[PDB]
Amino acid sequence: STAIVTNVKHFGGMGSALRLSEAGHTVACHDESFKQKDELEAFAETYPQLKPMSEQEPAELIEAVTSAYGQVDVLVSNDIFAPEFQPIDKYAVEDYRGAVEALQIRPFALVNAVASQMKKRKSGHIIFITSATPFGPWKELSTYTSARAGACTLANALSKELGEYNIPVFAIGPNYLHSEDSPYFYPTEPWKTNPEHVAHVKKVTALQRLGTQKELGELVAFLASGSCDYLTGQVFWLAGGFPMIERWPGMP
Amino acid sequence: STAIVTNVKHFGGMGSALRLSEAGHTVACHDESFKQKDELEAFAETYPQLKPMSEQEPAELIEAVTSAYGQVDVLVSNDIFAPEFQPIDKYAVEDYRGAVEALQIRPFALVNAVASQMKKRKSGHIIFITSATPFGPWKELSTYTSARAGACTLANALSKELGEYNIPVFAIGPNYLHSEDSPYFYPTEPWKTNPEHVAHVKKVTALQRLGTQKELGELVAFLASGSCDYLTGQVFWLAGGFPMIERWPGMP
Amino acid sequence: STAIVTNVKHFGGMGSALRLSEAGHTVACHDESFKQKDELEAFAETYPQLKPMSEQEPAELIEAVTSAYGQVDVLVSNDIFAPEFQPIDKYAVEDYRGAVEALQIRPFALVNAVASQMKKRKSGHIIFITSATPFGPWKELSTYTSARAGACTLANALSKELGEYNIPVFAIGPNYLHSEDSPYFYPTEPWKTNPEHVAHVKKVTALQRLGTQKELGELVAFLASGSCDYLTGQVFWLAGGFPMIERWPGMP
Amino acid sequence: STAIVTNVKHFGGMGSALRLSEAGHTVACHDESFKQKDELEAFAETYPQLKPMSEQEPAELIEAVTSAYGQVDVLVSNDIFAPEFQPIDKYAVEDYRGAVEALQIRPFALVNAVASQMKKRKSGHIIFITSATPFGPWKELSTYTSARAGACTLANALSKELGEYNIPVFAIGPNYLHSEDSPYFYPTEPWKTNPEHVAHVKKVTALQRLGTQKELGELVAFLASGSCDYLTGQVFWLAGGFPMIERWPGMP
Ligand SMILES: c1ccc([C@@H]2CO2)cc1
Ligand SMILES: c1ccc([C@@H]2CO2)cc1
Ligand SMILES: c1ccc([C@@H]2CO2)cc1
Ligand SMILES: c1ccc([C@@H]2CO2)cc1
Ligand SMILES: [Cl-]
Ligand SMILES: [Cl-]
Ligand SMILES: [Cl-]
Ligand SMILES: [Cl-]
Repeated sequence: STAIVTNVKHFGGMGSALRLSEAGHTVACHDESFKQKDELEAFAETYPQLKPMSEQEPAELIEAVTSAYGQVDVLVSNDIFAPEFQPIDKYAVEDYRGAVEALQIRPFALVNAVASQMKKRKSGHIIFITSATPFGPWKELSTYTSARAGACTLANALSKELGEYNIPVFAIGPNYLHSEDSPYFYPTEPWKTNPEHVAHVKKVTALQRLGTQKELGELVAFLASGSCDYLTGQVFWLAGGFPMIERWPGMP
Repeated sequence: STAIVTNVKHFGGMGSALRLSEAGHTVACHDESFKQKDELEAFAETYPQLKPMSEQEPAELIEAVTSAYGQVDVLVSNDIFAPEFQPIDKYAVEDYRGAVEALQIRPFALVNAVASQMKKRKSGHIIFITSATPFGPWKELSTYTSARAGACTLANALSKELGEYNIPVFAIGPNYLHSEDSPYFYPTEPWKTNPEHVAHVKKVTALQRLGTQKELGELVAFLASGSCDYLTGQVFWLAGGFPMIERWPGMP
Repeated sequence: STAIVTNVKHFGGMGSALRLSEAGHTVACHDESFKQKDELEAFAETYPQLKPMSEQEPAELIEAVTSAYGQVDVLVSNDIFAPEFQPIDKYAVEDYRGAVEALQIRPFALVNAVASQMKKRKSGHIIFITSATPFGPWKELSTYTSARAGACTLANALSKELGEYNIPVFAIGPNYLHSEDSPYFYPTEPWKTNPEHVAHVKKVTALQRLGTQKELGELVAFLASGSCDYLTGQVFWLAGGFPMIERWPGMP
Repeated sequence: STAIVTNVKHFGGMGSALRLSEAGHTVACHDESFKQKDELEAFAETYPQLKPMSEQEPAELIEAVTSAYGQVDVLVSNDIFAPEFQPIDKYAVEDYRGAVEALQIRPFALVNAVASQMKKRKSGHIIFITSATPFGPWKELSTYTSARAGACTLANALSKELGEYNIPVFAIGPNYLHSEDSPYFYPTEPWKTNPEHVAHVKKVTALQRLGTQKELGELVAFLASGSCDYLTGQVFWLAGGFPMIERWPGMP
């Protein structure tokens, strides 16, 4: 079928797009860099199996894909945002508006555009790549963290109205997901090379390692395959058992 | 100590103000209607034990109460919004921004304004009046429900950084809370008068009744008293057992 | 690899066994009816791709499958119990012990038996089939519901220590899962035939239908494939959107 | 009114009994040591405001108090158990049966005995002192941790059926609660004296300190006062913001 994967170059985009592609889906890909013809084409050249789009806005995109490839059957809103860690009083109120717009508004807009067609054919799948930070908050990241929670809940609420139209909605909240070259949010350097970061990951996750893109993709391809729609409304914590709680003094 | 209760005429406003005032607090009150001196003075006249302020913006309000009454020890962000129920595709993206602006950005702006003074004294209490809908989502209220979840998570995330300064932070998510003459969100008419509504409330809640403003007020006063700061980060579901799940055919 | 599916004739048993077998696994199956050679051989004859065992106790079973098929890589603790709905005061304390013995002690006994061999190879997968009732409790089913919550938490707690040995642990809490000829817990009669029951299911679930054994089987096979071990600790709610919350009077 | 507080000498018993007493309640107290006349009397001597009972079993106790003081209006099942930290394969299946019996069966039995009288007068309050470990599991404590979760869920499920009879049920799950002289589970020595333990607590809780008995008591007296019954079914995490998640390398 036809699927859309946003910000394909960062976070969980590549594992998603690629695995969905492997699963024989037509995968239209969105990303900021697809504004410049050089970047888009460089992309379509390197990945002949992915269909990169230039459209940037939600509605514009949905339409581009609907026309170009018939319709949108799967939506993987892979949302990102570059947050600053800061005491609440040191943030600017616009620093929160940025986070909310990038992590909550964007996916809402996306579902607000493709929603009618899926409901009309009574079929489709919706997936949000959010974050596992709401499950175990770090201090001084209130903006990013709270916005992610809104997205998780958005997904669950939507599963309630779209179930009637046979449309599953899921939220996958990762943490410590190897983003490889992308800086969102766990690039090979330093997470896989610098001893300190390697030891941190080792300590805070139960599996003692970063999550791989293939694992994320396998989940997305599985959910979008229609093999287990009864899971609609589920928030998946892709965080290798994180967080590992520190134990009492004297314990290994 | 000095407390601030926003949108005092609606939602949890009166219960919070009155019970906080009966506890001994100096309660500065905010509300949109107070932009008019006629309203502010009428309110002031009916409630001599409350201090209605005309300030509307976060920074201005905190500063105004800090001047008049020395400081702000307790902040009760009684946030409200009038959402429409609607299929995700029938909403306008602006209908989500609006909801997020009033239910998330607003409480964030207020804490972002009072946070520094509390951290300096290393004392204070922050309480968000959110909603219990995230716990049991209804279909077609995706903007208002997810916005509330952002607020709850904001409170918990904030509890992590402010705890170092001995500042508790809580979220009280109500549902079926009698708002008396206020339309936010369960006014006496028709919730305590109309048989259809009375029946509904009787079915969906365990205690089979609306919550009272006195219960919400007691909880707010208790949390801000310092009797139990160890609860910091807690999300309180004030909904009398809601949601009661419908049982199998043949059962009473 | 070798998998063990308990109580294979009931609950999630068949879906798990069949789909696990279609994936390539050697599926040793347990069941109470297999204490009788007549039953074990009849089952063996109908399902030549399944390996029905007669062992009943945890230690004996793990040992028996370890001998016959080399080892145990995947454990699917498909636990069942026939609880009565009743006011807490109408239950007998023994009615809780019984429930806890079959829904908690049993899965614990099994993992306690296979844990060492998996930790030595540093490979394996543990999956508990629990229940989604903890998420949306019904009144008068306090023994069965709380026992299931113990099972879920057991799975997550176990995911923390076993992750170091590269052993994922999951819990799949189903609800409204078609159990076909099995009485545990939604048999074809009357759940797919009686209009009263068909209506109920249509109201309380988002997808408005029973879950299928194929969906539960797909999920079990996916989790045990190694495609996404980073999900370790996850509690999967397999209930098609349940619980759908009853809306305000006047709404459709 | 008349209230019962079990294991009054350990965990949250003293803060509960005493504060309830201060609140002008007749407080019958249970404890193992109240088997020997020497211990009971020593207790009744030291605390003339508390009424210690010798009865040990649930039913025997409820009856003793009902007769002696008219009826039981408040039940505070303060449950304890001395667990061993151990890899799952190193536990004995009876080590789990112990935990379950002490942490799940006991409170169930207690509510199973006093339940009918509360439902008949359509009034009463039920409180479980459980544990916050299910919210943030440590590795190798699967027994204690999973059983606590069962108790938390028991409480929530009971809130559903007893709400109809106007009986609130709550669960208070502490962690790092100063148990003073009692070894259950954070005695002054070493938690308040040995630098290592003091630094641990400082690190894993947001408030950076143990929770006090007075805080626990204030909550119990507040819930049992009938000031906020609309909170029925709530699980209160009394853990000063625990757990504090470890942040990225380089961060303070
Ligand atoms: C900062 C940004 C993003 C994360 C992971 C995806 O949530 C963690 C810290
Ligand atoms: C609509 C708006 C608000 C509510 C209660 C407070 O959350 C319910 C329906
Ligand atoms: C009774 C027993 C079991 C269920 C489903 C599996 O949890 C529902 C009612
Ligand atoms: C062991 C036993 C009890 C605890 C606290 C109360 O839960 C922690 C470790
Ligand atoms: Cl991540
Ligand atoms: Cl409300
Ligand atoms: Cl089921
Ligand atoms: Cl504790």
